[PDB]
Formats: sequence, C-alpha cells, structure tokens
Amino acid sequence: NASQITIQARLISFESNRQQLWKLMADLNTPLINELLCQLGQHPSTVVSQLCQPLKTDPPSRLYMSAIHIVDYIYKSWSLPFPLVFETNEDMVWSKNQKGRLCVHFNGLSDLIFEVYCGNRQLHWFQRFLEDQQTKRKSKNQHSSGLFTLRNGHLVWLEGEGKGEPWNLHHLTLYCCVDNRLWTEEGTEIVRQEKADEITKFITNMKKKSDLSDTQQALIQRKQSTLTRINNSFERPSQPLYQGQSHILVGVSLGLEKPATVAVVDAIANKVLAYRSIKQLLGDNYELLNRQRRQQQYLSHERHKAQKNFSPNQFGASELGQHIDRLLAKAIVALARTYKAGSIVLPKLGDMREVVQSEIQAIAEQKFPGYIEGQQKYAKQYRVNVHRWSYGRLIQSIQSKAAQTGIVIEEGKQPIRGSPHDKAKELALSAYNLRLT
RNA sequence: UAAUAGCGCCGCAAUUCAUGCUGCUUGCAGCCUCUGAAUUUUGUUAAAUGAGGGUUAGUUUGACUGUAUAAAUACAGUCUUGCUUUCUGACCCUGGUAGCUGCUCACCCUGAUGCUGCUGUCAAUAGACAGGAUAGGUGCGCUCCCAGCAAUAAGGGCGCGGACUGCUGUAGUGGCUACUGAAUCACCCCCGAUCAAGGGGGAACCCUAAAUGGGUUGAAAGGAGAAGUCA
DNA sequence: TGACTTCTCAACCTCCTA
DNA sequence: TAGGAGGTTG
Repeated sequence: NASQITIQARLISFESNRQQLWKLMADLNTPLINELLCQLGQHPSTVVSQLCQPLKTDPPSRLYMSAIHIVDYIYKSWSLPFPLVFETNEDMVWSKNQKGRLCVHFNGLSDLIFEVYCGNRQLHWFQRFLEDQQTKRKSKNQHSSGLFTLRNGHLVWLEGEGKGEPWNLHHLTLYCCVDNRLWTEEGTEIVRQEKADEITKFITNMKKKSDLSDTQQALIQRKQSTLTRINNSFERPSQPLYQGQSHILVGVSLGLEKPATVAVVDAIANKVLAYRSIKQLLGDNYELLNRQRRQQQYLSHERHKAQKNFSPNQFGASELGQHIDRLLAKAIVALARTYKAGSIVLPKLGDMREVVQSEIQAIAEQKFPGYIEGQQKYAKQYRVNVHRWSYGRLIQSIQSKAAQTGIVIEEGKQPIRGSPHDKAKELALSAYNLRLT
C-alpha cells in the first residue's frame, strides 16, 4: 500500500505522567534496544522473539516486543530515547476528555492519559479513530480490525531550547500511519477485497504445510473471524472514487532547463488535449522555483568551499525543495483529474543522469553551433547556474499524490531530443505503446 | 576611479504560434482580447524578480451533512485543535559578558568556486558614535567582474637555527558552552497565560440608515520513521 | 552534509480484573 | 460483561 500517509500530533499531560513516560522509555526501552542490537551483531529474525525472552526479566509489556519490531526493521535493512512504536490498531485506546479534547491511553500504560493537540487540517483523522473504536465497542468485537483506518503509530520526543529541564525541554509527538484509501466507503471496499484475497492466499499457502495443533488452529480461527467480520462495514462517507480514461494519458517530462513539463494527450487519437509548462503548473508559486534554484546554487558553492574542513553545511538550508516538489505534484495530479486522465506517465529515474547531460549538450549546441570551445564553456557556466533538479523527490511526490487520488502511474522512456512539449507528448505515446503489450 | 564583458533570472517590447478566443464545417479558417509557448531586442522617468540574522499556540489553505450539483463551485447547517513545513507582511537586532577550543603566518612572487564591500558624523588613523537592511557592479543576482587583502587555495622563489620544526601576537580568523539584550506579532492596544487560556478594549472598509448588528482588515503544502549505499 | 537505495504500516484469541 | 493486559505467528 503506497496510499498510506502519516499524521502527527503533540501529546500533553501533567509533569508526573510525562516523567513516568520519560523514565520508562529512556531507562528501559532504549537500553533494551541497544542490548538486543549488541546481541544480534555477535549472533552467528524469528529467533529474536525467544532471544528477547531472557532479557525480559533483566531490567510496559507491549514495549518489549515493540523493541523487537524496531530491531527487526533495523536488521532487515542490512538525550532523546528511541521512538516507541505500537504496531497495532488496538494498542492505543482513544477517549474524549471532559473538556472535549481527545486523549490517548496506551496499552502498556494504565495511568498515562495524554491529551491530543493537533491541527484542524487533520483533526478529522483522530475523530475517525475515536468513532472507529466506538463502532467496535458498539458491535462488541464484530468488526475486523483491518478497517479502523489506524494502522500503527509511534511516539517520539522532540528537542527544545529552554535547556533547563530533563523532560519539560522535550515535546511528545505521536505519529500515526493512516491509510488514506481507508477513509471513503468505496476505498474501504477495495481494501477489504484486497485483504480478503491476501487472507485466502495465505490460508491456502499454510494449509499445504503442517504446524502446531494449537497455534495453527488459533491462527486459522483468527483468519476466519477476520473474514467474517470484514464484510460488516462502517458508516463511512461515500465518494465515487475515480473513473479514469485508458486512452487519455498525462505524460510528464523532466529536464534541466524546464524541471517539469506536462502533456495531456489522447492515445486512440494523436491530438494533445493540453500542454502545460512549469510556469503554468506552479502558477503564483513560480518565484519559488527561481529562488530555490538560487538557494541550491548558494548551497552547492558553500559545500564546495568547506569540503575540506568546516562545520555542518545546514546553514541556510530549508525544505523549499520539498515544498516545490509537492506543489508540482499537486498541480500535475489536479491537471490529470480535470481531463479524466486514466494514468500519469513518468520517466524512469535511472535514465535521469543521462537525460540531463543530453539536455545540456543540446542547449550548448543550440547556443554555439560548432564552436566546441564555446560549447564547453557554456556547458560549464550553465551547470554553474542552472543546477540539477531533485528528480527523486518529484517522482515520489507525484506517486504519492496520484495513489491518493486514484490515478495509476506508468513509467516510460523520455525521448533524447526535441522540445520539452514534444518530449512530453512522445513520452506519453511511448508509454501507451508499451502498455499495448 | 573601477566594474568592462559572460551566464542565470526578471519583467517591457516585437514576430511566429497555440495549450488561447471566435466561428461552426468540429478540425478546420481567421484573429491575438485573454491565457500562455518559442525566439530576438532592450533595461526608461517603467514593470517584475531580488533583497544580512532573528520574532507568533499568527491568519488562510479543513471535515461531515444536505442539496443546486456529472462534477467544479456555491449555499446552508454542524463541528473545528494548537503538528511538521513554504512564502508574503509587520516588528526587533547589526550584540554583551565570561570562559574553553580549531586553523594560519621568517620574508617575497603568481594569485583561489578564498575573504572583505551600507549610509552619515567624528576622526579621516582604525576605530568609535548614530542610523540601518536600498548593503561593491548590471533591472536583480552569480563560482562572473571591480578595489583592497590574501598566511589561512595551489604552486614557485627564498634567510637564520635545530633535526620535520621555530622565527607567533589574541595577531588574524572560526567554533563550542553558560548567562544575558529586543521583537514572542498577522488590523491595532492592554492583561493573561506557555504540558495552556483566553479575555478585555479600540480603529478602518463593505453590507448595514443605524444599531457591542454582522462580517472583512495576506496566503500555500503536507507520508513519517528507521537503516544502508553513493557522491 | 546532499543525493540515492531498502524496509516499515496485525489481530483476534486468550486470559485477567472491576 | 466490558475493558486491560498479554500471545503468536508465517
């Protein structure tokens, strides 16, 4: 599921409860994590479950295999304490305060009730979590947990500048992973269909093998309960999802001179429904691209000044690049949705170092026809000024936005030369031709 | 006095187009009013970017429902919370105190993606005082260029000693800590809190005759963690 | 440090209390 | 009976 997103909030409590949480994780959770890593490093992740069992009594029950899960995710990769992750929809118990605010109660923490402070841009997610747990309570465990919209959540701490307290300096922050497709009723229908298919495949797969008489039967009972309870749905909002036209394709061409141009084109016919350039996608936020290019130049020069020896280079850095890469993705997906586009086509990232080099060569030859010295000089100056875009965050951001809205994404091969609009159109047509296979 | 020239950007123009408008013949014809695209040609008495370091639980971008709704949107109602970000404003500063620490210099030459560059007064010393972000140059910036430095790029020349070193003063230039000075804001003012909490008062614009009558008094985007690799 | 890459995204079934 | 906390497992 690439549609899942992450919401965040800040948790608030008395100094006493905050002290208990700080002590509990900093003195127990992160030492246990460090110990378990030190153990796995010298080991000659299933065995980790019984590896941690002896460590249980050495120094909060759910937090012990929370640390196991953290360790497993660390291993599979190949004064703030580490984040405490609850990888369960039901680890958190939501409630409404007497003053109306939401509160979280964690399973391992009986008396630790934290009031939730969030932004109105994402309060509806917390209200949805509350309504979901209330619906399960009303149905008396008659709804499958795969549709409570709260996949998992980890609690972290954050740093301050008061410099005068053990924990009052650090702010709590809850990060809940929420499945965006799980909001609307029809998206939940699709999620239920996929999860039922996965359950069928997994039950068929393990039935071909033999397991313990009690644990395997417990798993089977759990899966049958899930399949039974998954058909009973929730009273969620209804949205018609998205239709999508197969023959309409929105191709996006990435380059150096123009970071992103877009062509909405028919495939059954050959007419381009509409082009849009970078200035037309950013709109009123176009000065952001130019000031970001200037900032990128400044930062690159500063890094090359201090590659020998200086302090960290984050001086003057920001997330303007991410903001632009999100504005661009929003605009592109909106443009696709306007024309009922059925798919957004993007260049393969690997063929991105080649494309920018070819574009620089093309620009140099366009400026200086055959003067090789001038072409090299202009290429150097252009690389100095028009720095390489961050074509990785853009592709990922477009993927996230398209998956959220429902527009499928295909990958094509960007043509080497031609005008950016022509490159975009031919990219889209090439993608459609490959899809014909 | 100097910034010639070059590159990127920003607009102003012209031509050509359509991703534009018209017209139905719905893919054609014309046109450039809008919206843009592509060049080249310019930087005004004009336009748009761009403007050193900081300051808000800042405002807006929100959810559901019912519609008119294909949908946009708009309306109505209810609810709304304060997270992480990017702009635009407005405001404050151009720091002090102590310490601790890194770098670089016998002296010359060439001169780096090297450093410095605001105004005014006092001096015309090298520094204070007052202001202050319009801050060396071009409309704006740049590794470009200009003036000075340049030991703190690189390379070369090159004296006295010890056997790679010294010719070195806080001298220049950086970093770290602790305390500390101002703004602690989003129409303005006052009080009040910061693991919470808002309240009061005032001004102006539209509706409204007028009414504590209502509003308005800038907007945007979010998928987060962890690990590894490359540069 | 930037850039890239990988991965992460339960859940009903038990027992226990108030 | 309805929460609160533990279990397990490919």
